[PDB]
Amino acid sequence: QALKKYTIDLTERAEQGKLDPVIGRDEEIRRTIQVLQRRTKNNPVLIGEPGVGKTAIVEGLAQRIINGEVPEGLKGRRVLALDMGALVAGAKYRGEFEERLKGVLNDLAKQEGNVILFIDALHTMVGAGMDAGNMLKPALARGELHCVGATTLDEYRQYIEKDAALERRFQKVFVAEPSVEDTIAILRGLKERYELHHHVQITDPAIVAAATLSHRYIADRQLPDKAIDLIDEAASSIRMQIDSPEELDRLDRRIIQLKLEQQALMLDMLNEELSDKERQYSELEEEWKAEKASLSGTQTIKAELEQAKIAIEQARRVGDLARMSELQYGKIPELEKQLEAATQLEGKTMRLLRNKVTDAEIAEVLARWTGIPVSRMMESEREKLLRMEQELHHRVIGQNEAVDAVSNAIRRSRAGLADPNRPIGSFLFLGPTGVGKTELCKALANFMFDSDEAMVRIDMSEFMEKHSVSRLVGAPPGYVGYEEGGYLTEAVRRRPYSVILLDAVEKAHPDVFNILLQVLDDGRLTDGQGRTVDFRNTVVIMTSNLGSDLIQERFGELDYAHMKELVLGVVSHNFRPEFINRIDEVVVFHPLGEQHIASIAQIQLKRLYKRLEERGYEIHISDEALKLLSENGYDPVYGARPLKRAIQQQIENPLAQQILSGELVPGKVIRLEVNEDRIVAVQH
Amino acid sequence: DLAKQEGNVILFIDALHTMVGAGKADGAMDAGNMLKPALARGELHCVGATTLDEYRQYIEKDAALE
Ligand SMILES: Nc1ncnc2c1ncn2[C@@H]1O[C@H](COP(=O)(O)OP(=O)(O)OP(O)(O)=S)[C@@H](O)[C@H]1O
Ligand SMILES: Nc1ncnc2c1ncn2[C@@H]1O[C@H](COP(=O)(O)OP(=O)(O)OP(O)(O)=S)[C@@H](O)[C@H]1O
Repeated sequence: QALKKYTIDLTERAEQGKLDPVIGRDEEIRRTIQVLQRRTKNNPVLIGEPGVGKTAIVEGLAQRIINGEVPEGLKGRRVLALDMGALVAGAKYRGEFEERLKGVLNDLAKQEGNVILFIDALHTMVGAGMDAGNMLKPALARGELHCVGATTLDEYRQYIEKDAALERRFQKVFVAEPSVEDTIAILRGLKERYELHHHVQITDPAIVAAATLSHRYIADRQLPDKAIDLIDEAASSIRMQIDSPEELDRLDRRIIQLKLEQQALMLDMLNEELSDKERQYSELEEEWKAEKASLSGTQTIKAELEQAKIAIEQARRVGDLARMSELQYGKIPELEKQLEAATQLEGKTMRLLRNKVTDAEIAEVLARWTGIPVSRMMESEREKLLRMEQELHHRVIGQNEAVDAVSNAIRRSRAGLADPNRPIGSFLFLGPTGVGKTELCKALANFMFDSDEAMVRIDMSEFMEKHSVSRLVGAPPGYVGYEEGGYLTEAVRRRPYSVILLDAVEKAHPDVFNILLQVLDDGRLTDGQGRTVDFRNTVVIMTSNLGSDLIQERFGELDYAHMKELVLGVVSHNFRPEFINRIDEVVVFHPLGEQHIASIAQIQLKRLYKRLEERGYEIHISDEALKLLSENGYDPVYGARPLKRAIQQQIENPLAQQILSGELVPGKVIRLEVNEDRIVAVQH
Repeated sequence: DLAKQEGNVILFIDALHTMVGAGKADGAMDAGNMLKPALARGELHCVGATTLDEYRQYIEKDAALE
């Protein structure tokens, strides 16, 4: 007829066990059971942030009607979830949709209030072509319909609160978003379910670490949805790593390599080596099959354990006498003890291993969701990270205080000791020009992301007027670029782990520094469209040169800390104490000596050799040429750039002059031997 | 016809940004309100292929399918 075609039951799917065990939520289940049992305004709608399981509340309502802990007025009801899909999908002719909706309402009236209708996404139903606003409002008025709604907080503002005559036939059953602890409980029930499904065993410290790390690092979505996502995705990872091994991959590639080599050689010895490696391959393959058979038997017996539990729940509802004692005291202790025998057998035989989900796989799925390096240290990465100063002294020579403070900050983030209310670090680099602020920050991005300018580099010398804050926040509502956010918040909400480099910060008007007060205090920055962005995982590096005369005047015969004190007073004269209180540590650079410039000359000549060698020419140098480049490139007030433009002149002008001249032959060695006063190439 | 395959078919939508609001008219279901149930229960194995700025424009304007 009508209530068979277009509606989907929940009480059948709560009876055949197809729905999930819904834990918690007894306050909101009780409030929905209240709102259903009134005389007017009888229809509730569930309104909450998207993800907290409004549909899960109604599925749990069906499970409590079946289990019968409801009051007597709703015992024996039927919950029919409504499908707009088929209803709209059949109506080719005019009025057929209203005919079908009228037929469904007549059969609802004929079922005489015994049916609780569940329309999820009610804002979809409100527009259907009168259509559905003017047709259910009779049954929404006279209390003969017991519709239950479920909608987002967003679409309840638009598609319902537009019209008050449809708005006040409903109730804001405001589903709260659960805290950490209720998320833990929900994950325990669904641990039971997903261990049935993905053939695994979820350790309970992985549940509490999944709850905490889902609350801390993902900030897009809403609990308890993200925690079930991390648990289910890590269980998927473990099922995949079981399903594949890698040792047999090495052995198969080795035996096919030696097989091709032996077939090419047909001294031998490789028949013997191939036979030994194929015996090793067959033994490991049989061990692989034995472990797969063991896990197969264990998960089939656990599935039979759950089928016994569903059958004993059938016996708890129905009430058979000997079936209760039979199922319980026969099936449960023997199956649980040979389950534990199979579990310790897998603890004996899993070598080749992992069939359980600890915290580490949760951390790996979290580090591949967002990008924050949460995971435990594989030893390539840990020895990579202990050599952090050794990784930065190949693109920054000198400047040890900087590399110390920076490497300290990165190490404090990767261990765990960081403060989750701040970014990792927030450095205010000072010092006169051409000593390596900007290349230190590019050295960080080259370490961390394996690319030089793969980082969010904001030029703070565009913000010389007050109205250009809005380039980085974005546009307030009802203006031009409101559809397109900022530049800072968008490119961080994409990739939460980056290095935001504020280029030469002292030029801007002080308002952008007020924006930075928000950022460096609490990692949040509400952009144009009214949403926060989690900056708790970046390294907001800000450069400057506010103490050039002071540092170039007194870095001699003054230690590091007192220099920091005196330049700290100078920056206090240029900034408000709000902003420089927020800073992690102002580190101070210093102008370069002669040997530092010699090393910089060596580095720049290395990249010049790189350029001309990928061109195809090969160049050696005399040490006297390097000494002339060191002596001409030295001056304090302009930093390490007179070295680069002296190199530019005294090599790149005559050398490019002669390479374009058709003179210098490819392949031969271009020797940069000095003249009496200059540097020139020769060819022999 | 994907339910009659029993999880055998990986459905590939290209331009997932397009799908939100495909058919919105006077009497419509918007094509996101017919895949929100089927995607909600995991019965469909859809694979999305969208841009990044099309993702800011089209899907995150609609959190229930985000
Ligand atoms: N308290 C809970 N107990 C058990 N499972 C829950 C709970 N909260 C959420 N879930 C699970 O979360 C998943 C989706 O929950 P839903 O409430 O259906 O999401 P939703 O409310 O439909 O969000 P939208 O905006 O409607 S898509 C299902 O797997 C539920 O079982
Ligand atoms: N300590 C250094 N080690 C290596 N290269 C350096 C060093 N200092 C400067 N350079 C070179 O000089 C350029 C970087 O100069 P920077 O010091 O970054 O200028 P800056 O730090 O922004 O100071 P200002 O604000 O520009 S005056 C690049 O070409 C580098 O190769």
